[PDB]
Amino acid sequence: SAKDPMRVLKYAILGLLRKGELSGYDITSYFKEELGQFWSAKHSQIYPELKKLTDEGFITFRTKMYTLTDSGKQELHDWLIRHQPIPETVKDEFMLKAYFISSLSRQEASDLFTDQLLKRKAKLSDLQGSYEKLMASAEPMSFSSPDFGHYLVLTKALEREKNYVSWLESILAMIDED
Amino acid sequence: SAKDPMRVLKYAILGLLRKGELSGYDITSYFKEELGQFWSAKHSQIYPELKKLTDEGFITFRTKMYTLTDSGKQELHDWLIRHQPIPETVKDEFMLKAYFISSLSRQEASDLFTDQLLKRKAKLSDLQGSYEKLMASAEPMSFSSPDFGHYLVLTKALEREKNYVSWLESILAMIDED
Repeated sequence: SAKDPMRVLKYAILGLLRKGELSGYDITSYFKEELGQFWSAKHSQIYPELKKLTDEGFITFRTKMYTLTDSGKQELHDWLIRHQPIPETVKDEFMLKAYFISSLSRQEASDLFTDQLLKRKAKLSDLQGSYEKLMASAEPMSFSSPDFGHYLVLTKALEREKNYVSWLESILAMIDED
Repeated sequence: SAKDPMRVLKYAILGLLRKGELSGYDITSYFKEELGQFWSAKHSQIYPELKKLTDEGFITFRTKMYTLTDSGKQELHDWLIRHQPIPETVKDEFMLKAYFISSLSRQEASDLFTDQLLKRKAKLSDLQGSYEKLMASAEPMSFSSPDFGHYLVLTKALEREKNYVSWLESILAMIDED
């Protein structure tokens, strides 16, 4: 039997509650801000999933402020420590174009890759802004910082985008070979 | 109205035919080998999609060996040169775990990240093998090489995995701070 796509939000919700109670507004806000950037939700799915997790006994609410139950804390813990295989490569449509580059002239290839580069540099600039905002905190960064998780997400994103930009630069130099 | 998920294979099929005729066996083989690694197909979808593209006049066959029509070549061209926005970040379940790292002890965090590192180093080794196979060709690599597209896919993958490994190493050193 088919499963509900909204179940993808489960660990994102349980994890959001790991440090204490949040309102539904607080949860939705985390999705619309930091989490939505790497773990997006369809706004329509968040409350339905919250309800499922409540009904399953993973979360409780009072007056609503939601919190993890002992069961929910265990559910989050077991997922965190589980070793999964690494997932299959995510489809990158630009890379499919790159695979078929023989269908483009040198100039068309240069134009395609230049467009991709400018866009990714602009995205990098945005990530750099988010990273500077986080690092504007007083507490220096370390494993023990309450913001370490957020630091992990942002540094991962920054390194990914920097690496993409560097690869594009290298390919543009090949397209523009001496 | 909902669209057919198999349509995701369209440009992969048209592009595979850009250099001349292929059998259905040849196409399926490309999916099961080099393409399937970054542009996977459900084996069940390839022939149905080939049929749709034939019926739409993008591809023709003779006796079957498939080839692009003028329409198909234009369809591929227009897609290649189109500038699209960069897509949203693909969900990386490990990174959601990283975001919630405050729920793990230092040792549990180290164990989680070590597992991910060993797995990604092993994947890197596999990509390195594929890259050496490609580079075992006589023709040196350049924009004009018929294998340039394949080189682009493999180098992109290698750089991505190397960057992931480097980031994991950095985080493990933070978890194991002096």
